[PDB]
Amino acid sequence: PRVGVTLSGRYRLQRLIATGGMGQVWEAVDNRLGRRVAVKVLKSEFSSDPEFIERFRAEARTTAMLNHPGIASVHDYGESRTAYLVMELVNGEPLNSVLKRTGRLSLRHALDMLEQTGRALQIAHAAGLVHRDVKPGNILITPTGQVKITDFGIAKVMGTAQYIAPEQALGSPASDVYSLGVVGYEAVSGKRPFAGDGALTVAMKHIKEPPPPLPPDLPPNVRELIEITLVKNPAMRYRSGGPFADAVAAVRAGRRPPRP
Amino acid sequence: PRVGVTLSGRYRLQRLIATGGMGQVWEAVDNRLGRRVAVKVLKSEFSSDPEFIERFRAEARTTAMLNHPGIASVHDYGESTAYLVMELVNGEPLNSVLKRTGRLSLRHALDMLEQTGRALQIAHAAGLVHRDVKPGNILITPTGQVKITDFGIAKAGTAQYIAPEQALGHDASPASDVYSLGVVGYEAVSGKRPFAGDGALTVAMKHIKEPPPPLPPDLPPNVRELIEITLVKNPAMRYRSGGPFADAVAAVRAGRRPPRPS
Ligand SMILES: CC(C)CC(CC(C)C)O[C@@H]1O[C@H](CO)[C@@H](O[C@H]2O[C@@H](CO)[C@@H](O)[C@H](O)[C@@H]2O)[C@H](O)[C@H]1O
Ligand SMILES: NS(=O)(=O)c1ccc(-c2ncc(Cl)c(Nc3cc(C4CC4)[nH]n3)n2)s1
Ligand SMILES: NS(=O)(=O)c1ccc(-c2ncc(Cl)c(Nc3cc(C4CC4)[nH]n3)n2)s1
Repeated sequence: PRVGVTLSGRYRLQRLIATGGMGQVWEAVDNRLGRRVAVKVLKSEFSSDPEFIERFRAEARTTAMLNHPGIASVHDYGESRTAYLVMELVNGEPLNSVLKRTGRLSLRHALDMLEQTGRALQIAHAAGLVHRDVKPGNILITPTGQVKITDFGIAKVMGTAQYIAPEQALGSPASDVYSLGVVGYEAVSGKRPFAGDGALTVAMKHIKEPPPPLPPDLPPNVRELIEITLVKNPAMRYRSGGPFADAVAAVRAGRRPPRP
Repeated sequence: PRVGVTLSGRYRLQRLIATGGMGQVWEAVDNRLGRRVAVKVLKSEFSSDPEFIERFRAEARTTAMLNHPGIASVHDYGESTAYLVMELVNGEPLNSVLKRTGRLSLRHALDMLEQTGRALQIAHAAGLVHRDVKPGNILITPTGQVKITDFGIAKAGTAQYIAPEQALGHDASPASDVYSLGVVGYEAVSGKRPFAGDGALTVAMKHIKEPPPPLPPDLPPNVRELIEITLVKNPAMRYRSGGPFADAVAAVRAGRRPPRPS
């Protein structure tokens, strides 16, 4: 769609915020409530296909099950036909753009935003859900330092391949924990663990190859925590975002990260 | 607005949670998103009156304007009778909590006071005054989270918690909400409201002229001071907003004296 488009005679679009996996994120107005909201609309070509509509209907129902200030909230879902998902409008920048300008984040910043993400993901984990795509691009950062987990689009290309779980790369809530570890690694050092020219290389590295060592400037408790999340076996790592967030909180207090 | 009823063919009303002044609070189901929501429906008596319809539309718009975990979120607004789709909170009004407990422990009372201050500061920063802060409007979850509700009489029942200036027909200000919260604070720590009597006029006149009765000597002085400052009759000599109030509570929690309002 374009700027002047009023979805179902209520949601008048304004600015195009981003262009995600299958849908476009839009800055919009609710004519009934008179408030600014974010609207996710399916791309012109995907709006015609029923496999892309039933994948988008799933994102709506999944996100609406979650209630946490660390999860971009869902208000509505409609079809005008253009399938749209009405959400909480967040004044933030993705961790994608943050780490591009800053390289890495300070020990205080990284561990605050890691626990924030774990406490956010545990809400999704306790409901029996798995995000399946935890990456800086799906983590929004407001100027007040608040994390907002977005895009549950594939909840059960090189983008997902850079932080993919080894079991997923082969064919669970431990996977979101794993991915967040890879996210943590990049945020604490300023360079991803597995890196290559292609997507299939980075994904194959995640299975057979062991993660490269972290810089020695990093404390032992932070180093250990990244290594417990980055194990090939999904049993040898934290079964959910919560036990992980609990282990992040220990490293924040000066303590060691526990064994799951 | 009867039980079974499915609003706009989407929101099935299940259980009447509460009955306010303008409308009813219902535990409902969003058949579209497949989630359990709370629906505020206009009382059938007022459902067709234009004065109440505008008052309900304003409440819908005011609440939707606020985004904070300590305030119950707005999802949708419709007219099937007007209805307001909101976040479903598994909580209990401070009203009923205090009826069972009598008085909250200093640790709990100060935690609920801080949370309410922080939540109201969002509305105050937006330039809105709640105008009806009372224990019945403060939801408490089993995890101990405060959820602020009912912006029905908010400006850009009341009697027991009304601010002196608010009783004197003065313009609304965030300091008025600060006073009302101090009345909730006085009640939470002592198990008794400061001003009493049959008839609202007496209670309202007590908020204007009568000084609040002394708090139990069993209480810490840092706590007693915080309540005493918030209950000043002059809003200029009181905490400006929910934020400054919450900061003074944070100082008391840390075992310090509350800072003097700016
Ligand atoms: C303070 C208000 C909201 C009123 C109070 C109700 C009254 C009737 C007793 O609610 C209690 O609040 C405390 C403090 O948050 C909770 O403990 C947890 O507090 C946490 C806060 O840090 C954690 O330490 C831990 O989960 C505690 O158990 C209780 O589970 C909850 O029942
Ligand atoms: N979802 S995505 O495609 O990963 C994605 C990529 C980039 C996104 C982005 N960037 C900047 C801002 Cl200011 C923003 N605001 C939002 C977004 C949302 C929710 C509806 C998705 N609420 N507020 N969003 S969102
Ligand atoms: N708003 S009121 O009339 O003061 C009022 C009095 C009592 C209320 C109450 N009691 C128990 C529960 Cl479990 C509950 N849950 C809610 C309610 C909402 C909607 C209204 C914001 N979300 N979750 N609400 S609400």
